[PDB]
Amino acid sequence: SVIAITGSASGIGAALKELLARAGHTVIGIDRGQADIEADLSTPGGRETAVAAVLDRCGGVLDGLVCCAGVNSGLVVAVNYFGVSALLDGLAEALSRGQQPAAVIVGSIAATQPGAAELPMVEAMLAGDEARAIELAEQQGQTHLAYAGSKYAVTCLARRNVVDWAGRGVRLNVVAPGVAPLGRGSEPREVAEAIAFLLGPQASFIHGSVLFVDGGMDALMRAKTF
Amino acid sequence: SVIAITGSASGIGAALKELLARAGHTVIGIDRGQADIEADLSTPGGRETAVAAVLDRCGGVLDGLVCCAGVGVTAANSGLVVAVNYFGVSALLDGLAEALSRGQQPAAVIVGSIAATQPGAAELPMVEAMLAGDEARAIELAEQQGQTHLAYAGSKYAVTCLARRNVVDWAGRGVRLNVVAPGAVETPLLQASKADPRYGESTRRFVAPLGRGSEPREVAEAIAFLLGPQASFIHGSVLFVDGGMDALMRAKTF
Ligand SMILES: NC(=O)C1=CN([C@@H]2O[C@H](COP(=O)(O)OP(=O)(O)OC[C@H]3O[C@@H](n4cnc5c(N)ncnc54)[C@H](O)[C@@H]3O)[C@@H](O)[C@H]2O)C=CC1
Repeated sequence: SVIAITGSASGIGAALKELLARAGHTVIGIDRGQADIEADLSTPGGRETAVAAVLDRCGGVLDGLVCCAGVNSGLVVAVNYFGVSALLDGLAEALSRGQQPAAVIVGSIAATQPGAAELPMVEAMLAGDEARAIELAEQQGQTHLAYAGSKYAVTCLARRNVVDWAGRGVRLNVVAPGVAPLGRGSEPREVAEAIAFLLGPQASFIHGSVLFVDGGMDALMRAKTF
Repeated sequence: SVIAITGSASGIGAALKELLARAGHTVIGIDRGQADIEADLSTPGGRETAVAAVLDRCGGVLDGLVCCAGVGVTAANSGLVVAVNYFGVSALLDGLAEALSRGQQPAAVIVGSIAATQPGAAELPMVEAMLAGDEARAIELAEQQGQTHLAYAGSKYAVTCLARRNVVDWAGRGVRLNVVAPGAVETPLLQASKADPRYGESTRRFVAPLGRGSEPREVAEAIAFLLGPQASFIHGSVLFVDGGMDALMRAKTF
């Protein structure tokens, strides 16, 4: 499979890149630097450039997409929400043309922060109004609030488009990485393994799911919420 | 590794038994019949038999346990639904916890249901009795509630909560425990619901976004993943395997 990965140059994206390469897949890496495709996903121009470059590289046909790129509050909203949505939307056609195509967004357990759902930022993001979402985040003035709000919104975005993606024949799921009950934090490779699972043919009936990979933390803190 | 599977004689459990066996694992099947271990998981006595028999077969060391035995809305009565879907799971987890703790990279999976997310399921009285472990009370409440679908949703809700509530105890034993929550899957259980006078329309009313039901093997693959070392940091999670149904019906819940 030919799989595009944003944030391929560090952390989870880099671990996934390595994992998939070792497993025999072809990886198109997209990141700010040290990548096949170097682009700034915080701007519409960077997103446009990255989408065109991916399409060129894969000949308009793509088997997988993983959005891992993430990071003032305006920048947080621009990268973590709109840098994901522009890439998903820009590459949806190419994915629809691929072989058992699937995509994964790397969310965060911060998406479950109490009150995130009610942040004005969030409505603007889900409406697709970037200028208004950035303005709202900047007047809120807390980067960590923008982080939680963007992760909440991007997780909602995945689920809300479950019908559109099904219609294209492309699965779309979220991985929500996380002391946890398991007594440690995760290695980037462990998150990468969950992503690779969701991308692959073993997950052929999994669509619109949010898979927590957090050593039990969400179960401990939100037992009743599922 | 050595993995016990309740409900191995049919549907999802049968698919998983085949999948694991082909991958080289030793599978210990438990079912009403047509299994290594024949036991009725709807009574304390049957569960006791099953646990003792599993321990004997694995030498008191287990690397995997999958609680897949269950009944749906065409079961005999609401009491039976609770006895099997909740207590047939919990008693096997209780009884085999020590054996699992002794295994290598051990892990367990409960097969839940998207029915767990039915509105109002959380507030069904029978749910409290299940989580308290009071089987006689849960069965009485289930019977009084009057409808197998409520016992089905209640039992699936409760057993999912159980997995999450006990997250720390399982971590302390070094054993991961997760739930798989299927939407419709093209076994004999689904066919029975589809043809039922009372619940058929309900069952056939809406299809998942993927436009089809799951094949049992697709659910088995998700279970096998959660059992294995590539899921080493996944614990207390509920993995929906439903072709988009839950995302469609509860888009903002996670
Ligand atoms: N088929 C579906 O659409 C869905 C199924 N599920 C769950 O998946 C699990 C497996 O169901 P399926 O494979 O579809 O059904 P199935 O009927 O094909 O298999 C269930 C197996 O459990 C065994 N079992 C039932 N009661 C038992 C008892 N008292 N003692 C020992 N074994 C017993 C049965 O004999 C059967 O072999 C069940 O927990 C069910 O609730 C969840 C969502 C959807």
